[PDB]
Amino acid sequence: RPAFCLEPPYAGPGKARIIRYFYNAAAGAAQTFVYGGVRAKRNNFASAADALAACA
Repeated sequence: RPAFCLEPPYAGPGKARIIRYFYNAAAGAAQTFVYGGVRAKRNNFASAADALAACA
């Protein structure tokens, strides 16, 4: 699986509040976080299914 699957979720500096998914490798599962809308990192998906397609 890609190494970015091991990154923590990055909310970033932005003022948006957008529900996104990340793969929580410690939990072995997709989870939600709130993304600020700017400067997304790779562990940042539209849906739980997308996070698993990349990281399962």
